[PDB]
Amino acid sequence: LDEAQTIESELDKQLRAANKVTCVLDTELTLARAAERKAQQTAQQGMKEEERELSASHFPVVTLEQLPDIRDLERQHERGIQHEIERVKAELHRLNIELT
Amino acid sequence: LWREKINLLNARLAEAQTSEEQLQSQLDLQKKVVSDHMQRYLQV
Amino acid sequence: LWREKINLLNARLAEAQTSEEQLQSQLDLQKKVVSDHMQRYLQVDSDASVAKAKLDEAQTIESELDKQLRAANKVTCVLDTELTLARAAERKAQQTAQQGMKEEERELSASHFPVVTLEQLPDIRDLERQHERGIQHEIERVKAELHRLNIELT
Repeated sequence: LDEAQTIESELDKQLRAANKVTCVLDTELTLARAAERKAQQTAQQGMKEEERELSASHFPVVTLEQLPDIRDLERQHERGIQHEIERVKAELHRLNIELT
Repeated sequence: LWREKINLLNARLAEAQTSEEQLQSQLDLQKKVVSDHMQRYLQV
Repeated sequence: LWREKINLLNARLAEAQTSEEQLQSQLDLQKKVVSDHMQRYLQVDSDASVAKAKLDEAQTIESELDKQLRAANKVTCVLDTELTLARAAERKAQQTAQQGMKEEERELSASHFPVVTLEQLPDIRDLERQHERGIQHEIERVKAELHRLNIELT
């Protein structure tokens, strides 16, 4: 009877390990939900068809499992656009000086 | 991509929940065995 | 801040473990009724009748305490996940921090640079970009003014 109780406790320990796995997966799901809702409202701002086409033709997208790296794309692409917009503005300033 | 990730995470969680249910079944079986030794002492 | 997170989670997980231990003790006490009602029946409305009647009742009511214990395990799981995340993030944050800055640079920055909180820690790298972008916007504005004044100068 004591041995059977010990085996029952072992099975309860296995059940608790499964519960821990389930809770970890549920927390991963919660993190995914939080990220989705964070990206939700910004996605709902509505866009023109021309802007949508331009973004499609000018910006790539990360895959499903590599989704965490999407923020790297945001950073690098925004930095590159920051650089090139500044370059065109500097050219505009030099040309304005020449025109003056 | 995050909605897709949510779908994938739920699909993965399904296996964990099924494992939990099966371990519950095994725990019930072990409780029944414990109950058999439980009653054996009243039958000797 | 991630070091603070680690140090706080190390104790929050301990509190969760304490709750789990209390619920485990309660479940063991619930089983104790059945375990005692074994030897009561053999060691003697009588005691044997009470043991027989309440043996199954104690086992049946055990479901609630087990459910309470199962619910409490979730706190430990969430706290452990948070502790693992803090462990992962803190080392990278420190190694990036090893780039370093002179003390005078630290005071110069200290003029306006913020102190991020633990609750701000999850979004620390978005508030960072927010502050940096504000600084960049001011830079651009004064730069445009500089260029207008350069037009005047020419």
